[PDB]
This record gives sequence, structure tokens and C-alpha cells, in this order.
Amino acid sequence: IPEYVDWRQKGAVTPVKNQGSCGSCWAFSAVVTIEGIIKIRTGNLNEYSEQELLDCDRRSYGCNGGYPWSALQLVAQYGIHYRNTYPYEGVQRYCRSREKGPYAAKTDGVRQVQPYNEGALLYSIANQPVSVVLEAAGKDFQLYRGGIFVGPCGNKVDHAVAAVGYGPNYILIKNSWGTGWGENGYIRIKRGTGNSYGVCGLYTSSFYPVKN
Ligand SMILES: *[C@@H](C(=O)O)[C@H](O)C(=O)N[C@@H](CC(C)C)C(=O)NCCCCNC(N)=[NH2+]
Repeated sequence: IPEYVDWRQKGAVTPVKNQGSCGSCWAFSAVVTIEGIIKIRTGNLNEYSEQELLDCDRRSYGCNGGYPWSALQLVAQYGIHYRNTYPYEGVQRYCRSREKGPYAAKTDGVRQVQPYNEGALLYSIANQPVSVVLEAAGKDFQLYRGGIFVGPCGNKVDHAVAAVGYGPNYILIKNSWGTGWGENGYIRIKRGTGNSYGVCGLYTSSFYPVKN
């Protein structure tokens, strides 16, 4: 795998989103990976519905949090609508999948990256954007403005984001806190520190969709 990956430069990343007050990071993370794999496999970059996962992923808890794995399993078993068809409202509502016409995209499954393994995550990111989790509660992460973020942070992961690239010393993360946070909505998180958890627990739980 190459020394640098940046899926934005390959046209596989849609504009940075803002989840707002809703605890929907898990759906935004999943959607970033779906947008990415659909671009990688089909050549078209589309926006897909975080709101649909929020409403319809029965294993998740709406705006009270959820599981990227479970949203990706929802997209593989059923599908997902375009963001235009099923726009983001920042609140959980009734599942309206059935009323929004045929799905726009469908995946074939969900792999997990071997956790606590930097190279395994890097290998996956080289193939596609990956849903990853981290500790975002620390004021250092909340107030991050730029540079390669080293913490301070623990490994008490509580926030789902998407890895869309990496470099020699960092992993490139698309956050869902709007374009004004971090580096136009992104954070580069230091890697290669030898901490198996990853900085901020970044290697705790990583999933990506499979699409044949
Ligand atoms: C993240 C966010 O929107 O900022 C959000 O709080 C979230 O989904 N967090 C996850 C943790 C990471 C994905 C590791 C989470 O807490 N998932 C489990 C949901 C817990 C909610 N349970 C109940 N009973 N309300």
C-alpha cells in the first residue's frame, strides 16, 4: 500500500457534514464509507441518507447513539437512499425507507478490520474509506484546529467517524461536526505511536462495507 492515501483526491468523499446535536455519528460514519465504496466501485460520487440509517437501523438507538456495523449491515441487507431523497433532520423519525421508492444503492456485506492493528486499518483505508471510532470527549479533540493530532486522549471511544486516508505519520479522518471544525472538517490523527489502541482509541472498532 502507498505511503499516502487520500480518498478526497480520488473523488470518493462527499462534502463534510454536520450531525448537529443528534448523536448520529454512527450513521454519518457508515454513510461516508458507503459513499466511498459506491464511488470506488461505480465511478459516481453520491450522497446517501444518514437519516435513513437513523430512522431504520433497529439495532441502533437513533439520536442516542448506535453502531456503524449495524448501519452498514442495514445497507447491505436492504439498501440506502440518496441524501436528497431522505435528507438529514437531526432527529430520529419513523422508518420511511418503504415510502421513498426503490433504494439508490446496495452493498453486499460488512467486514471488520482486525482491531488494535494499525496496519490492518491502513490496509483497509488503502482500499476504501473505513468507519472507525475514537474518543472525542476530550477537550483537545473537541477544540482541535489543525495539525497532526496526538491527543491528549484516552481510548474510551464514544464517537464514530470515517478514515478516508493516511500519511506516514497520521490517519486522515472525516468528522461529522461541520466544515468549521478541525481542518475544514477533517482531523489528521497521529499514527505509528506503538499504542495498540491507536491515538484516541482509533483502532478499537473499524468496519467497512463490501460491494462486489
Ligand atoms: C456518537 C455521536 O453521535 O457523536 C454517538 O454518541 C454514538 O453512536 N456513539 C457510539 C460509540 C462509538 C460508535 C464507539 C455508541 O455509544 N454506540 C452505542 C449506543 C448506545 C446507546 N444506548 C442506549 N440504550 N440509548
